[PDB]
Amino acid sequence: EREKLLRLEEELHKRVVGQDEAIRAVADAIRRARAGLKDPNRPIGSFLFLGPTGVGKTELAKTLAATLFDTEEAMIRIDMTEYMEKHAVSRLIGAPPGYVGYEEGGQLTEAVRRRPYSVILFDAIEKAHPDVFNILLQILDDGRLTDSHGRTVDFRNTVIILTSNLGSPLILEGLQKGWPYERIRDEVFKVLQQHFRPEFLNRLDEIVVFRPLTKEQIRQIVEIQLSYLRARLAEKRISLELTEAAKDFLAERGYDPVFGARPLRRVIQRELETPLAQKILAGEVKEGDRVQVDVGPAGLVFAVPARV
Ligand SMILES: Nc1ncnc2c1ncn2[C@@H]1O[C@H](COP(=O)(O)OP(=O)(O)O)[C@@H](O)[C@H]1O
Repeated sequence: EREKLLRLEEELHKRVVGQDEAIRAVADAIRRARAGLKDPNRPIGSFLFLGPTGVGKTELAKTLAATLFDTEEAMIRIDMTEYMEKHAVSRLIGAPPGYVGYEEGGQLTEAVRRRPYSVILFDAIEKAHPDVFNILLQILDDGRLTDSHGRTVDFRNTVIILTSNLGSPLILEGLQKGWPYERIRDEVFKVLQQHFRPEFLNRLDEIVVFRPLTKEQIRQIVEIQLSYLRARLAEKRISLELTEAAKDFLAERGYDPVFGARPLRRVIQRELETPLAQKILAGEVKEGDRVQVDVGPAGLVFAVPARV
């Protein structure tokens, strides 16, 4: 186990590209919980994830779940977009009876109740009703939260990861030489205190900051994401060898500055998977080929080597 903990950044980067500054902070925070220098009555981790969207917030969250608890299923997501009113609370903990399916339970509690070794992701944390924070704050004090039926749900074995892009438009400046390692984590801290109570922020083990990806990185994701496709082709002994520009073509169409790498997968679907099929069906690509994918003025181009 100690081998996993000391090496924690390697095991994480296996799926998460760059963000070393982000990755180090969570791996140091986790090393602190284990080894025993924390309050035991607190979740294994609480982190504020700040940065743009599409740049890996969730990836890390899934990865952290996969590497820390043996699976990406070990991660409960709650979107704070759908919890913005008085009727918010009653979903998270399931606060009837009488009121609809309380006999079902509350989804935060119930999820944590059935799967206590998990990673809980709250997105858009700013959107939540100020009433929701009290609930989340007690979860960080005692590490324990009583549901509506008087079942106390035990969060002490979890990792809580909140996301927001409140600090983003003032992190796109840091990016430009000006501000280096810290100073962004710190100047952004001032904008958070303008939205969040300090009783909440000082429970958070860390506010981690997530820089945008650069065309050399997008490229690296571009590769990882073919994996399934590549695997699936392999069964037919087909290889899929790309070209530098071809990679760049993907990224270009696949990376919205405000929606990060979110689009790319479908992009790959539309620009690469689609035409590929025609050819495979049309017999342009036979079983057992080295496909040479590349760019053109009407999009990607596929060629095969003169057999032999
Ligand atoms: N650092 C990263 N490492 C690997 N893949 C990434 C990274 N950042 C983004 N991606 C890719 O982008 C897609 C969505 O990323 P995601 O974490 O959902 O972004 P966000 O949550 O910020 O919108 C994933 O399918 C993933 O493959």
